[PDB]
Amino acid sequence: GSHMVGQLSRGAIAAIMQKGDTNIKPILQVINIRPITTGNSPPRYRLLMSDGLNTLSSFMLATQLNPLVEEEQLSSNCVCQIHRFIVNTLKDGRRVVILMELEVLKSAEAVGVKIGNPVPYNE
Ligand SMILES: Cc1cccc(NC(=O)c2sc(=S)n3c2[nH]c(=O)c2sccc23)c1C
Ligand SMILES: Cc1cccc(NC(=O)c2sc(=S)n3c2[nH]c(=O)c2sccc23)c1C
Repeated sequence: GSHMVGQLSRGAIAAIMQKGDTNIKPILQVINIRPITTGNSPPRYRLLMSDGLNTLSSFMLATQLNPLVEEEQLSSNCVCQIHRFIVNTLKDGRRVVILMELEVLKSAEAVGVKIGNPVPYNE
């Protein structure tokens, strides 16, 4: 209940990005989900996620998790626990976090709002 930001793994985004910590199972909130253009391939979803302290816009859902989005279990405001993820670095140096396994801990309807006031993580 109270102190809502205590529901989220504050500091997890920086740990994933600064340290590359991959054994953690962080609890994050979905801020927004959007499709990205893929031409002739199954849809891909990019997620803006929050750990309570920071937001990060470069999470990518593994396509095997697409049905969570299409059947609306995974939507803006929901709180989820990431169980398996990998970090990948692009040619230009940017990094993306691919979500492989996750569990929705609380529905968008049960949470209802963006938790706290996280700020964009830079790099
Ligand atoms: C839309 C879009 C736009 C630009 C690039 C890419 N793709 C990737 O950067 C890479 S690199 C790499 S190893 N994989 C992917 N993508 C994959 O899906 C799978 S599955 C098993 C491996 C990989 C995409 C998907
Ligand atoms: C849009 C977009 C843009 C840029 C990059 C990428 N993809 C990746 O960097 C990588 S690297 C890697 S190992 N995988 C992915 N993506 C995957 O989906 C899956 S599933 C099993 C492995 C992987 C994408 C998807």
